[PDB]
Amino acid sequence: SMIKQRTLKNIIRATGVGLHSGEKVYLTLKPAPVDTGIVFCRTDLDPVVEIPARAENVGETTMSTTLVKGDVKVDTVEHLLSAMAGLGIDNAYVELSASEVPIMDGSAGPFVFLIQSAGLQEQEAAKKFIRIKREVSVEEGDKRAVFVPFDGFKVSFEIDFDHPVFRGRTQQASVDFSSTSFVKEVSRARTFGFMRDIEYLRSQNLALGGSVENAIVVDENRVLNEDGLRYEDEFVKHKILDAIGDLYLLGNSLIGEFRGFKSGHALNNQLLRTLIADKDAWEVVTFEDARTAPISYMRP
Ligand SMILES: COc1ccc(-c2ccn(CC[C@](C)(C(=O)NO)S(C)(=O)=O)c(=O)c2)c(F)c1
Ligand SMILES: COc1ccc(-c2ccn(CC[C@](C)(C(=O)NO)S(C)(=O)=O)c(=O)c2)c(F)c1
Ligand SMILES: [Cl-]
Ligand SMILES: [Zn+2]
Ligand SMILES: [Zn+2]
Repeated sequence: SMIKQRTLKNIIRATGVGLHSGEKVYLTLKPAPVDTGIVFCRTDLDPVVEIPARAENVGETTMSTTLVKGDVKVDTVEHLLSAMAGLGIDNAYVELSASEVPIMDGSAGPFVFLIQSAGLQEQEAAKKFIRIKREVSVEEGDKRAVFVPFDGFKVSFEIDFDHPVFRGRTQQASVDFSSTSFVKEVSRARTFGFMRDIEYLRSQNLALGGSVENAIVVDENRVLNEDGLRYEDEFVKHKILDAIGDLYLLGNSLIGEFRGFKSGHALNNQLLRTLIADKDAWEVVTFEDARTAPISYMRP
């Protein structure tokens, strides 16, 4: 059959804390109708404030991707959006009782598990993809983010940390999702930060909730997490996870390839804004036969 839009089959609930705010937050994922997209809702406010997870609503990009509307914000959407992109969720309401998505274990793993436990539901409408037709590149300083045409979905990333835990390590990775599993090889990669910075970050109301329980905490010459890493290249794989979530602010899955060099949330969003504006570089496509498409999804 055609590749169909997907929503949630059952309501999902999670409790956690914001990485940056440290605030306890209740998260509720609900089914939504066709062509809704992913919409965040601050249900602690009355009336609620609803913010579509779209590039035009990105307001701040310091230490996370932040959605803004009116006077209010939804912080740190990127790991949840990465899970939703990886599983092919088109339509959902994401209710939050506070300004920041819970960090969980620092990865997209817990979201992926909660969603796959509830199950997905295909809907009677064709799933829309954005296909890259022309290269689109943005740079600032030594940072670069590029979309190139590609029959599939592929993400590559390079980091370059002048730090003894990173020098001599795997700081480049490329993941082609026709041959590598998002769930198994990307979703569990945790966020990371540096112990040196924590007093400074907290002085700025950043990382107020961060610890070895929800992040890889890197000290001057060692990783502090006594239980170790999930992947030898967990740092760069997390940057790929971040990129997938930031890219999903396009509002549809991509057919194409992303390459990032020291990119971060700010430049990811500048790439999306440039792509959207460069309309002859992309097109919206659907697939009447899942068998012939360049991307495939597991059963809902
Ligand atoms: C932002 O635009 C995106 C476009 C596509 C994907 C995407 C689509 C499908 N799949 C599943 C592949 C596969 C069944 C799998 O991973 N099973 O576990 S596979 C290796 O068997 O082909 C992915 O992973 C990732 C995405 F994340 C983002
Ligand atoms: C106990 O000392 C700590 C020091 C730092 C952190 C920490 C963790 C994550 N982050 C966000 C990373 C980043 C933007 C991201 O994952 N965004 O989605 S990243 C990898 O792209 O730099 C931070 O800023 C800071 C911590 F928890 C504890
Ligand atoms: Cl052009
Ligand atoms: Zn991250
Ligand atoms: Zn153009």
